[PDB]
Amino acid sequence: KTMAGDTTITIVGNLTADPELRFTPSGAAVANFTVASTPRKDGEALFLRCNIWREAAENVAESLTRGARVIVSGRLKQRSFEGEKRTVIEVEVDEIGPSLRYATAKVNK
Amino acid sequence: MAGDTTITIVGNLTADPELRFTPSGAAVANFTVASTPRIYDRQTGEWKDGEALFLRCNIWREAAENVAESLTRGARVIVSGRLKQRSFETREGEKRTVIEVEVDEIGPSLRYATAKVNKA
Amino acid sequence: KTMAGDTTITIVGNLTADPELRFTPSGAAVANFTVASTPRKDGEALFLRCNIWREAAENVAESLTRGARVIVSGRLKQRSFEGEKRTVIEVEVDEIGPSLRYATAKVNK
Amino acid sequence: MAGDTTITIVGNLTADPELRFTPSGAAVANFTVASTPRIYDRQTGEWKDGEALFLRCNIWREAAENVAESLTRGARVIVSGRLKQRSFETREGEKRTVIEVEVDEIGPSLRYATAKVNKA
Repeated sequence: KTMAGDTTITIVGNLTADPELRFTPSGAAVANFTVASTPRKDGEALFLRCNIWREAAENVAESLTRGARVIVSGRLKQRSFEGEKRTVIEVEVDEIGPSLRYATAKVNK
Repeated sequence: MAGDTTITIVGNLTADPELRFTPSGAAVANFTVASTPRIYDRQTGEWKDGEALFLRCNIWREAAENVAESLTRGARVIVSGRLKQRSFETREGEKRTVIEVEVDEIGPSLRYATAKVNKA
Repeated sequence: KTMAGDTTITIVGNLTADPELRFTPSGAAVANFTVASTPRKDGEALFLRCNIWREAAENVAESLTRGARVIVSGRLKQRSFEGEKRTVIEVEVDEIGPSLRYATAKVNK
Repeated sequence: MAGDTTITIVGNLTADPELRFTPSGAAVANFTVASTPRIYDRQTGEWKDGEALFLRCNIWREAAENVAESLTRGARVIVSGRLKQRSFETREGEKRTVIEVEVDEIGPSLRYATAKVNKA
């Protein structure tokens, strides 16, 4: 079994940069990216750092680039960093796709 | 609006999205997302496929066209939208109500696929 | 383990009626109620039938009455009923509480 | 607004909500929800307590007063709101950003408790 009583969210916004793909010592892929979601004039931007693993990480790195409008479903995680001792909220991604609101997409596989 | 009930659903399209036009000439696409959950069996110690949930979705205008061009039967999608109840005739003098998703955003999941995004 | 890839939602609205409490042959409590959520003039009402089990069911039946503003977190389930053969969307409740938006509450236990 | 990121969190208050007033005389209450998830261990075949997530929450006006009167340290709550980023001074010339929940609705969970609702 996985987990229960975790805190899920869905964020829609734009990648701040190309996803960063790396491999662990074991050859597991991991991709990191930040989703910037701007409410609305425009409001202040929410920046959520995201992590995704394995085959989905490769698919992300192959498919998406800086500025891509994405829809991301995942679970909030806290990482403790740095100053006096601080925590930052990140997103462990369960699913991501490029939004079709202002774009079309050639889907393969 | 305020006080909308939002939902995120992940699953596979049951069929190619059906694209139609309203009297106003507005595009509208309709499709069903089949969400299969996974159940852990304690006994066997293995995950199994649970019972799919089927939600009918409506999307409008340019997004409708984008979906109808991009997505096909069986595509794995991620859908964010709002649950909306509507009632319909049925002929024998009884209204049936249905709960549908009015889609705000949809995209193909990259869990098992790649996509080439054509930002219009 | 529980489940994964289930479809969760949060609904805020008002109970249409007092919760209905019953006991199964085994003495397990079950409560059923409907949450009516009205968007906005006012929009058209969404009615979601809800189920909750065991001690939380008793707490619900003791605490809440018709018209109560509630916040309900749970998972969508489909039940097949009746006509030709139809399905209805229901909510298997994970947590519920009375909203404090227009009310206060004496909480005990 | 449109394009807000909403969240539902369930957990326990870390302390009594702190109630304060703005220069406008608007009430504001601040509190932290500690959400403990549960982890299934395959090996042992038992659930354990996972690692709590701590989200700082802000609520305003009458709801702030309602919370400050009704809820205490350790209360199990269900919170629906919007994630909001804000930045703050810190003195040594570096701004820190924090992600907080702007609360739309909160209520005490009835999982382990009863409540007597006083609809004002």
